[PDB]
Amino acid sequence: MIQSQINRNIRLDLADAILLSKAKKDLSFAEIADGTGLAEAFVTAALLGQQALPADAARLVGAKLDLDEDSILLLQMIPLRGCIDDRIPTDPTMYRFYEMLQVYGTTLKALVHEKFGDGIISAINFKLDVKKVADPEGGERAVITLDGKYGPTKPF
Amino acid sequence: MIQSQINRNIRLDLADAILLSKAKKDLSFAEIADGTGLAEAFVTAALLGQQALPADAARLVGAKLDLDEDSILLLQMIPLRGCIDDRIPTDPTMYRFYEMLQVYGTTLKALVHEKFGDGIISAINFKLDVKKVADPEGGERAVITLDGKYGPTKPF
Amino acid sequence: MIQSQINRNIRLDLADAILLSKAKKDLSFAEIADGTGLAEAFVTAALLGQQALPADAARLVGAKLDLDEDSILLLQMIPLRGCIDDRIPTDPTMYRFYEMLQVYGTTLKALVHEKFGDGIISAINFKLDVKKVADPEGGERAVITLDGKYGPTKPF
Amino acid sequence: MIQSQINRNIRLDLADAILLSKAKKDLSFAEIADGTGLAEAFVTAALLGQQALPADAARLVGAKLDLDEDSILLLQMIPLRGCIDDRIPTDPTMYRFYEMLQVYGTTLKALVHEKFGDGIISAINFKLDVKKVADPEGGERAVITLDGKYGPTKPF
Amino acid sequence: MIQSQINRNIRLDLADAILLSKAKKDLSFAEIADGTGLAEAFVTAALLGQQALPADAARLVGAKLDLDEDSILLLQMIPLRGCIDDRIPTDPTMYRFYEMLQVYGTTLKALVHEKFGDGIISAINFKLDVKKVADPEGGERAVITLDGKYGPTKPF
Amino acid sequence: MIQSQINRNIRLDLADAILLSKAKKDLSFAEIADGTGLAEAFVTAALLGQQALPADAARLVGAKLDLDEDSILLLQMIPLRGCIDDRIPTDPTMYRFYEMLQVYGTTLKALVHEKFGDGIISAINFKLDVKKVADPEGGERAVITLDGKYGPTKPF
Amino acid sequence: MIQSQINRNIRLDLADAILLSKAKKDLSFAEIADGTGLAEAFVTAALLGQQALPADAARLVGAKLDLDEDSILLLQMIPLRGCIDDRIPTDPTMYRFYEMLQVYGTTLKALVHEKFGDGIISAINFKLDVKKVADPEGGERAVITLDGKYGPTKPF
Amino acid sequence: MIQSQINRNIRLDLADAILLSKAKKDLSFAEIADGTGLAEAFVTAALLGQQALPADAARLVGAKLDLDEDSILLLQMIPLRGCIDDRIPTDPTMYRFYEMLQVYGTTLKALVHEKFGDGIISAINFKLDVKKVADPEGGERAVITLDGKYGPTKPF
Amino acid sequence: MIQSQINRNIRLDLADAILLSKAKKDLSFAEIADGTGLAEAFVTAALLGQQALPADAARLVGAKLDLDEDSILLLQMIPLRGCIDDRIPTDPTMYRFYEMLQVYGTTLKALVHEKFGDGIISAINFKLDVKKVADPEGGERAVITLDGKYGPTKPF
Amino acid sequence: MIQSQINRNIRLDLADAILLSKAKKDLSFAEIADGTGLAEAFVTAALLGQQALPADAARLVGAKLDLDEDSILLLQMIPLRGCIDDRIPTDPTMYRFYEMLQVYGTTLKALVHEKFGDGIISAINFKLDVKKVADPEGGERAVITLDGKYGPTKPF
Ligand SMILES: [Cl-]
Ligand SMILES: [Cl-]
Ligand SMILES: [Cl-]
Ligand SMILES: [Cl-]
Ligand SMILES: [Cl-]
Ligand SMILES: [Cl-]
Ligand SMILES: [Cl-]
Ligand SMILES: [Cl-]
Ligand SMILES: [Cl-]
Ligand SMILES: [Cl-]
Repeated sequence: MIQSQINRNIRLDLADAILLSKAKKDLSFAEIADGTGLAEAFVTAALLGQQALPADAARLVGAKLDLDEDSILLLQMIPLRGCIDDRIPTDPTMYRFYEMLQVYGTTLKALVHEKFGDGIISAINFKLDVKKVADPEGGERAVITLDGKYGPTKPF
Repeated sequence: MIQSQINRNIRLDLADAILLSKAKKDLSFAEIADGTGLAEAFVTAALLGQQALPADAARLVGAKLDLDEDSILLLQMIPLRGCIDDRIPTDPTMYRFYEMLQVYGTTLKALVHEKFGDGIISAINFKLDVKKVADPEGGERAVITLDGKYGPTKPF
Repeated sequence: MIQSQINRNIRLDLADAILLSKAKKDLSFAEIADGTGLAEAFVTAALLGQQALPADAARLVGAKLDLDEDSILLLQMIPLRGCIDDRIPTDPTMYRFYEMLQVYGTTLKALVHEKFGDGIISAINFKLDVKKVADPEGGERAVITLDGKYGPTKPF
Repeated sequence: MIQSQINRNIRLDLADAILLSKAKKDLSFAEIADGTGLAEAFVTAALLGQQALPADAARLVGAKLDLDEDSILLLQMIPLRGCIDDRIPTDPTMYRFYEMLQVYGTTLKALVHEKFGDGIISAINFKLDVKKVADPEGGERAVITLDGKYGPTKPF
Repeated sequence: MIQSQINRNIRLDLADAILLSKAKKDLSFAEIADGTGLAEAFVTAALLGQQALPADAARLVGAKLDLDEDSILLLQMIPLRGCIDDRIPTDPTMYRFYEMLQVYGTTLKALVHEKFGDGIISAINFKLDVKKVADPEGGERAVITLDGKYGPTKPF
Repeated sequence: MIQSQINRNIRLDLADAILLSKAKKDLSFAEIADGTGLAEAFVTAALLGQQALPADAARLVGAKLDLDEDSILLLQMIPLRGCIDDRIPTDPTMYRFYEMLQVYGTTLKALVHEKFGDGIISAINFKLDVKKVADPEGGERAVITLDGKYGPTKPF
Repeated sequence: MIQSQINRNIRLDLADAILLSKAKKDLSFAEIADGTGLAEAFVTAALLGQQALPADAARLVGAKLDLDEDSILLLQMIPLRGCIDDRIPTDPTMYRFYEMLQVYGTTLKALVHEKFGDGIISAINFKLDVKKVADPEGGERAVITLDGKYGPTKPF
Repeated sequence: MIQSQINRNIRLDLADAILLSKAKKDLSFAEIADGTGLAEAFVTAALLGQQALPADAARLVGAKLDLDEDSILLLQMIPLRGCIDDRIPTDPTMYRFYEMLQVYGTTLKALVHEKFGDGIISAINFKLDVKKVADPEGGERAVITLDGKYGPTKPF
Repeated sequence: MIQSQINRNIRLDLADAILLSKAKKDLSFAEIADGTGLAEAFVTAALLGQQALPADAARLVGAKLDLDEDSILLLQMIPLRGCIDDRIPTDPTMYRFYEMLQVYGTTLKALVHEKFGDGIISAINFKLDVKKVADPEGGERAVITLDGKYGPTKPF
Repeated sequence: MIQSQINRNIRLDLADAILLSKAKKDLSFAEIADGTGLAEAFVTAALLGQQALPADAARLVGAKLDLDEDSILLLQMIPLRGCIDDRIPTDPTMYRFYEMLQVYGTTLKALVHEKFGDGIISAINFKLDVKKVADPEGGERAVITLDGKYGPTKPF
């Protein structure tokens, strides 16, 4: 039977324990996700309390991190999502993505409406990936792809 | 000589005027950016108060929209950026992008650090584009590409 | 060509002007929406700045309320949605619906996950209606039906 | 003698404990409420700290979830209601209901006034239900009924 | 036909105009409410944007204050209630009532549950009045009576 | 020697403990206050962290509730007052009193100035009481009397 | 007949107008208050919208500043007090007084309780004054005296 | 070597421990400060986490309160100052001082500039004291003296 | 006679007008400050509403910018300082300096106390300068000097 | 393999423990950084939760402060940066730096754009240092150098 959470702190506290174990074993997120059949971004989000893992995935990652049974079960719960402590991130790495919204948010709105119509780009029927690409002028770039279904707003 | 703003309302007010003229002319953002030599997302952001236009681009969009001289000059000013009224968007279209951050912000941090290192993905050495694609299951998807330079944090 | 707004105040100001005209004409929302082929709740939301009217509906309500042509154009624009002044309503009538959320919000979450699965009930592929019904104890009850598409959360 | 709470955290902590036990026993809200005589939405709210259970109902769910005596007594206290952590939900599932208020809040006010009069729809003399119905276009919809008593404001 | 407002500023701007007129004419709230058949507290609230006046009363006070026809019509509209600028009053006079709530809010909850039961004391089926009474130790006291209908929580 | 607190959580945690004991003993606030020689509203406020009890009163209620010595001492400390978790109550019962302020706050100010003059109605030289009265139309009413000293504001 | 305000902006706009006139006439606050029979701090507070001037005082300062009749009448209105734009001052001069509260707030509470008892120091039965004193170490000191009536909190 | 704090909770937790000890020993702030060679307002602020004590004073109050060695050392650390829980005090005694700023803040600014010049009155080169005096009308008054260095603005 | 402001909006509106003039005349801040005797950062801050100009400087910049006489007088007013619209900047340029505080704020505190002692570094007895320096790795660096007086916190 | 944090409280709690050990040992930040090969400002930031230490430095400081192995590993984790408790500092020492931004933020933006162009001064490719100098008038000044890479905003 599906199970769900109502207070994010239980899974965020689990996330912290996970991260300590991960550090102690010197694991990467890529290796934790290996063997689950699920994308790195998805599995990582689950560990960090933002997604639910299927039972087999939860058992796999649970073994890798030496998690107790309650933790493995907690990983299967539908989370109370929301990773940002207090609405606006303080962390520079997280903050840049918020800044992308402060600069381009209305442009995204305008261009969504022009290209698709009234409605939204989904954050649920949605996937994300992060790719590293050499910058021709020197150094490295992140190409982050947000891929969401268009959901139209129609009269009724 | 470069000129900058300190109060977003001057350029946001201009944005409203631009949008009224745009609607009265039945123009698209694509048509407006055509011929400027600049990406639709960049020109649109400028119109909306979030970027500066080079003088030739400002004159051209100003011709297409019948803008007065002060307005064409204002478009060339470096803006006081920040498109969101009060930190968290109320508009569903804009809000979904903020929700992507509430769900995946910590995952983005974790994967940026694993793939690149301690530091940030730049919102300044940065570009974005919105592409409409088919959903294999039916309907349409937005593929929004965020492309930013990795800026490392190294000890001193 | 589709036209969108980025500052809610343009359409909220129009809403105030529409309400003054409506009051002067002693009109109801039911009669305004009559003949548009659209639901009362949708046409009302549009007048109040929260939905876009198709051109024919816009012209029709425009005639009923003696609106100028800038106003009839504005009603066709995709809004910058968000009717609540500052996050939490002050108005008792509006506040009670927010109280429903403070009391039953987590129960809605819990029951949605149990009955449907991980995911959301859409606010976009969505309709609502308000019905007045006798209370068996005397007085009257409102039966407000929220009817939203189940959007499943699917793992990638 | 009736007993009441003043700090939501006591019951919200109990809720988390109840959810862990529920998950360990692989129980549904439907099953837990069965035998209480009370609607699934009401019993669920109680478990989640938002309603009081009568003594016999408290004892029944207590036995089902292996709760201790203090916990069974706490479930009978009139709660300090308010399930939302910090005014605006972060969770996408809960957020959609808040968005419904950002879009339709003023429409609900207007239509309540037109259909009933000056006053409010109650969240306290109130019932909620969640039904799943097939969507004719494919997939599923939630039909959520908010049924509240109309309370008029009349002059004095 | 009933008419309603959605933006408090229209009626609050009217209130300021009413106050200037009232001051120019050196009138009291008592005098203004005389002849309306309505309590001084109710009429005063209406003038200040927090209640609607019936047509006859609107015309009466309108004549007293030399108000125009749009103003008299606006007083008849069901307001978007909420008199406090930004949630917590700054004015010492208004603040003391807020402080009463900070000191006795939980006591009021507890005693209401004890004396009446689970539910609320209505702010809608509600009257209030302000009386001046001599203080036996010297000076004067305000006896402010809040008189609301007990609305019991209805299980389901 | 008088003793005061600076951190509300200490007395609020005690309040939670008092309420558990109270519920275990199935006691009323009326009976707890019996024999203290003090008003139910004052004693209740003390238990809930918002007033200090005189030593004899503290010992009396402490005996009734089986409190330890640290607790009986804490009840005598002048509290760091403020019962509302985060400025605006979430609980419906408490919220109604806040709504009274949102609706009538400026009316209270206006009538206080008219009936008394410039200044305030005291929250300190102050008493309140809650009375249950039959409603002639059926059910019950709460008559809550706020009784405050007028403190004038005069030039210096 | 006493007259009162409910929106601070009316008197704060007047204040700005007063300050412009004052600057154009190169007047001091000391001189504006001379002949009024009222303290400099009181009259200044009134000009700045935080106190009300008696009629004679209003006419006197109004002639000095060349104010119109509506402005002189406004100065006589009981204000909606609250000079700080958004709770915490941004201005360094004003901020220091807020910092004094952040550093010594709990100390003031503690010493007030020790020296006087439970209750408050009045901000209404209150005066203040600002004196310049030479610092023996060089420069100048401000000696700002807050002088308020003790208001005891007693059991009832 | 000087030692400093970065999280106020360490010293505020210590403050609570100090106040419990102080209550158990029935001590006054005056008595605690006696023999330290420091003003009671300074010592009290240190106990409450808002100032640092020199070693000899720290050991002396530590003896009077039976504090352990880590606690005596903590008292010598430069604090992370800020006594107010969440910017605006809820406690009536503390709130009154905030209200003095809401009523007189702009007056203080204006009179500081007129009597001293552009700049600030220091909250650092600063002392304060609380004196109890007789009110000539009956009762008692607090004379609270804020004594700060004038810091002129330095053009460059 | 010294003159001061209480509402930042008066000088910020002047700042916007200044910036339009400056743009139209294609002037730099460097050149506007030339001949005033005041540092570019000081004169710029004045134009932007954060410092006062002496009369000669106000006349000089006034002539350069074609300002009217009221504007020239307003520049001499002691401002109500605070350039950030709503506490946390939205503009990326401004935000980076806030981020420096988010990352290094506690380090600055710690190293100020170790190097100087208990106290503060002044923003009032203060100078600022910005210098462009070649980056040896390519590009340019800003070397920004904050030079403030150390104000010790000593016991009393 | 790099390891990162998502909850600042883990490293901030470690910082508090570090500071206690540092006080007990009577150590300076200068001493602690000695022999790391890293600047005092960088190592201090690390201890305080705002930077990561390389493994060798982590072991060196860990030895000096008697930290356990989990603590030494924690210091090597990439932090969730953000040292300010709630956006605006309460601590006077920290606050002055925020006040530098309230006074000069818009000036910094303006001069950055004039001297460098559209874009930012980096908080990442960044360093800072704090220097103590004599003040010519007596006392001491802090010269704090911010040194950041210019990151241009260019069209695409
Ligand atoms: Cl990825
Ligand atoms: Cl694009
Ligand atoms: Cl409907
Ligand atoms: Cl249901
Ligand atoms: Cl009355
Ligand atoms: Cl009572
Ligand atoms: Cl004075
Ligand atoms: Cl003292
Ligand atoms: Cl410079
Ligand atoms: Cl340094």
